[PDB]
Amino acid sequence: TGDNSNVVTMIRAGSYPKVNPTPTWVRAIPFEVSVQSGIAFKVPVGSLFSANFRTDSFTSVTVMSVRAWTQLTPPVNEYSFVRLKPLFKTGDSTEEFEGRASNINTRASVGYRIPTNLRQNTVAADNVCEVRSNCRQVALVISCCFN
Amino acid sequence: TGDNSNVVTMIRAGSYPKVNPTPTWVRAIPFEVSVQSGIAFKVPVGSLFSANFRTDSFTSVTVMSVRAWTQLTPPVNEYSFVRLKPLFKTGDSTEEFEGRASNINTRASVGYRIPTNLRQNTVAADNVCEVRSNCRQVALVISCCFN
Amino acid sequence: TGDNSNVVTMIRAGSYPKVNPTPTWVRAIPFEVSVQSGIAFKVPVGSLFSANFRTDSFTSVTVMSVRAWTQLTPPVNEYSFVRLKPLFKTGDSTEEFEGRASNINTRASVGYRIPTNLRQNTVAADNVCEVRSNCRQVALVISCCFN
Amino acid sequence: TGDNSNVVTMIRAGSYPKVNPTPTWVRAIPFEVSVQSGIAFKVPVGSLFSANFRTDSFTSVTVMSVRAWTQLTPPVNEYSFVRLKPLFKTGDSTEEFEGRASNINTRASVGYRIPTNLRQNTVAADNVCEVRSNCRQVALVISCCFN
Amino acid sequence: TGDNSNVVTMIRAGSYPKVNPTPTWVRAIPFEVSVQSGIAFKVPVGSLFSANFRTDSFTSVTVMSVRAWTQLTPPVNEYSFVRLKPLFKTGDSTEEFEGRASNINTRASVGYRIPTNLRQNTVAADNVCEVRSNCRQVALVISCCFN
Amino acid sequence: TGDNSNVVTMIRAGSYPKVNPTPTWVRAIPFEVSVQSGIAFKVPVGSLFSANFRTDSFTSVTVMSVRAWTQLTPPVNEYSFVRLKPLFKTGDSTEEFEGRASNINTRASVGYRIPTNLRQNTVAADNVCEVRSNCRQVALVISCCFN
Amino acid sequence: TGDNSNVVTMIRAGSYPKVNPTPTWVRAIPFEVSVQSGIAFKVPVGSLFSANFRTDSFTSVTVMSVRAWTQLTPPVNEYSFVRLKPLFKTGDSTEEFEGRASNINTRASVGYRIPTNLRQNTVAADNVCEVRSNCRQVALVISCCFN
RNA sequence: AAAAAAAAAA
RNA sequence: AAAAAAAAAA
RNA sequence: AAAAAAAAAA
RNA sequence: AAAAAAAAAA
RNA sequence: AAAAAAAAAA
RNA sequence: AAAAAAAAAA
RNA sequence: AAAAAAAAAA
RNA sequence: AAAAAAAAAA
RNA sequence: AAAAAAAAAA
RNA sequence: AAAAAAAAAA
RNA sequence: AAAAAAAAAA
RNA sequence: AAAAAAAAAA
RNA sequence: AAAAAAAAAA
RNA sequence: AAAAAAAAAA
Repeated sequence: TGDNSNVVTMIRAGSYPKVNPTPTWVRAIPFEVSVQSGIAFKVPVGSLFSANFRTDSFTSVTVMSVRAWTQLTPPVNEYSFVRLKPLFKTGDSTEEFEGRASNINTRASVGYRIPTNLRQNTVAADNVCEVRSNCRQVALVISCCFN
Repeated sequence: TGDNSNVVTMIRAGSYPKVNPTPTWVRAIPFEVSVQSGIAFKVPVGSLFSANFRTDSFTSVTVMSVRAWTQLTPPVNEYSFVRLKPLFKTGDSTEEFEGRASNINTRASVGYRIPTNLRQNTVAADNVCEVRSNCRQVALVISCCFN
Repeated sequence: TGDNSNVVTMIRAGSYPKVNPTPTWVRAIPFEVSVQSGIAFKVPVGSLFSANFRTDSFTSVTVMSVRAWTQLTPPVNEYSFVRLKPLFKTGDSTEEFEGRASNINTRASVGYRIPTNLRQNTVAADNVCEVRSNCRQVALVISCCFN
Repeated sequence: TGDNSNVVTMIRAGSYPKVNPTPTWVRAIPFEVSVQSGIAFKVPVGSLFSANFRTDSFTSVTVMSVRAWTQLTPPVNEYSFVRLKPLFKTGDSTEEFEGRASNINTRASVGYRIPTNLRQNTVAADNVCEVRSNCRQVALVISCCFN
Repeated sequence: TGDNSNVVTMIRAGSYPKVNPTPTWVRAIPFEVSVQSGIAFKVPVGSLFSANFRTDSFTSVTVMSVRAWTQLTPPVNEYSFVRLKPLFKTGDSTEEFEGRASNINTRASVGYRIPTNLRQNTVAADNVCEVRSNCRQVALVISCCFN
Repeated sequence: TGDNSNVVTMIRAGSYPKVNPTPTWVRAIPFEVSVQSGIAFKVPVGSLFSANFRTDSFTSVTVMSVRAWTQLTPPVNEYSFVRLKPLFKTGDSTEEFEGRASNINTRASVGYRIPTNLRQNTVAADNVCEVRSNCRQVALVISCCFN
Repeated sequence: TGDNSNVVTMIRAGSYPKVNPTPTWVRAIPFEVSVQSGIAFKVPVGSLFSANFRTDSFTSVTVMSVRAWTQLTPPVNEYSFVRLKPLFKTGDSTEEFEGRASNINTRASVGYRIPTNLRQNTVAADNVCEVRSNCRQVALVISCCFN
């Protein structure tokens, strides 16, 4: 009931309720991946299941959106860039969403949203997307629903 | 943005956001304890941290309310009863909140709410409350905030 | 139902209700302490648990406010004064709330309120506050919640 | 003053107030009595004064209402029943308020209210009412004012 | 009364008021801590009591919020980052609030607020939080109430 | 943000703010001075800087108002009286604000306000005012701004 | 013109104005007189002209009202009293306005107002009123217009 | 707030 | 009147 | 309620 | 009329 | 009151 | 929100 | 827009 | 603007 | 503010 | 007209 | 009409 | 709330 | 519907 | 919501 109350008070409990010891969880997971120049890196869904994110008890996840930022400085004379290519078990996309920095000292960023019709579960062996960048590390923040 | 959209679309990401790989979680945890006749059982807070509830990564928890139900049938000729005595590190209470069944085939239940001023963190070695019952098992559902 | 009724009437009782034989109690407890000149006296919480106040069955108490009055006359030529320094298990305060009389024949008084965030339980061995006065006895009235 | 305040604040206390170290207390007292078949049991008021209810410091009580429930199962083939006959020092009543269960596995219950004109004090040696039941134990919940 | 008045004017003083020579004080305290790479640094509450902040007369403090900024440049090729893990005497948290810079020449920052239920006093020997950063110095600004 | 919140939450800190480790402080300082019969006592500003008031870190103060009360009983047959003469570095005043008691057992009191045009800083060697009284001690409460 | 202005500004003065180096002054003059038991004391107007009141440059005064208070304690067992009999150069009054204390430790007081038709000037040799009291000193506060 | 004395004003 | 603790209610 | 000092905010 | 200083007031 | 120059501001 | 290209509609 | 300093005005 | 701490008020 | 996941409610 | 994809905008 | 005791009710 | 029985009423 | 935790937004 | 007991208040 909120408060103003300074002592323990009785709750008039009823019948035993429906319960669930292992619920779902909506999250924004931050992690980094190492990228090599001119080579696409396939980001594994397995990266989302870890004690470091309190998610090692889940075996599936529904990804809703993916955002990426360059995480280290770009090569001399260049502006940072990052590209994302969505991957799906039913058929990979060929879109190459790209963000470029406008100040050499700033991160490049881009993201993409997955439509409802493509929001099925993915497991550790599946891949989320392909990342390309002129920077050696890319930081991702993935919005998803663990279940 | 919701949908009607059937394909992946670009998100115009900005600067890197504030992140947290290990967030807090509000939960209703269900577990059972074995009770002996005429003896109070002290419920340990440690029972709330377990891979069975996806909470083994937490070391502290703020308890908000406790509800209890008898979980096995009572002795012959009796109606089930359950009593709860709140325990606190700064000083134990002597209240004995009690619920009794009105049908011998039904569970007895009772609960108590912890006021805001007493909502500090508790760790595995601390106890939540004392349970007394004429039934050999009591089912608890604890509402709490893992942090 | 109040009355106008002059005879016993039936109550159509239902199921057995939630009960508690040992409830909480909000009180204003009056007691006196002996004080020596130039020496602070630490007021023990144990003073609040006594058959003299019908509170010997409690082992914890949540203090909400403390008010103090000088209880004997001050030394010749002086006006009475009383100072209160709040004490807390998590860290003592250094505030010295003080009241002085404006008529030599009148009591000096002062009090302090404990904020919600500091209203945790205290037990017999804990201290409430430090009292200083030029009078040999101080009368305290403590508002608290026994639980 | 409630709060939002996170520190101790001064109270501008006035004159010494009217006090009372031993106040009255309005309560709902739960206790059980053993009953034999076909014999009325006179419930003593003395049962209300006990350290088990935090009321051993009182010597008088004003009873406002009495509710009773069967507390053990009835004899084979029967439905539980409980009857209450009000007793008063100025003259006993002959009313036999009765409740019967409609499911053999459920408690029978009934109660009666004492009108204002009959609410005088009672002491340990006085009796509250007579209880009759086909069950060996009856649970009573008495609403009263200890003074 | 404000003014327009150019000379001293009389105040019709009444009775001696309630006084307090040592009041509480709400403050925003700025200080820096040295951090080593890959090692968490526990920030002591003792850092808040110092003649440099006019707070050496206090022995307790209630912390309300903590904000941190990187104070020196990050290692070559990296963007600054700072993480804060709240610590509490009743149980430490495992949250790792983190801020990262989006321009290599800019400070990274993050903060956290302590809820009312966890705002108890802390003393010199207690710790406020754990700080982690890729920068050798972190600047903190702590909002608190000295008492 | 106030609350209802029971756990630590993230603050999205921005740029490093303007800070000040040694702020100003508005206060009401209570202290006593010894006075001899028929002799004026010059109250030094130095009395306001002391660890006893948490103000030993300040070297200047702007006085806003001065109130004085007799602090010991007057000579036999007399009513207490107190006079205040304002002093200023740019030129002393010759006003003698005076308060007299109307009951021999009560304190005499008077005060004066300093206008805005005369509110400049004063240091330890400066004097605030001259006090005269038939009582051996005078209690002053000075409202000022330490800076 | 008041201000907000921080520098000296020009005043466009006109013709030389009407001036007066020695103006009138409305005042409340406080002074004490010694009284003997059972003897009336005639208060001289000359008492109002003194360097102690900044009025030694005046030779006349128009008295508007006279208030008197006992200034020392009364004889043992008695309550203080003070009587005032108005005196006038055109004819003395026989009214004996009297005030008595209702607490032995408190001053007795009374006053009288002079009507417009009797407000002519008085000089040093004239008397204001006759004072009678059981106290050895009487304090007067006279409202007048020096001219 | 209203008045009177000294000062000030569009 | 508004709150909190105990009791009571259509 | 209005102000000032310290803190906080959409 | 509005202000400030001294005085006065229901 | 309206303007211009210097200063100041939510 | 308004437009244009591809798709869709009562 | 409001203020202050210098200038200007029916 | 709203709050809290210190100060101030008809 | 509106939504979804976990918690809470008259 | 309303939607979705690509483009455009104060 | 309003109340109290016994009975009755959508 | 409406009724009936016993009681009560301006 | 209102709240709190995680996520999302013009 | 209304009451009573304990506590609190402009």
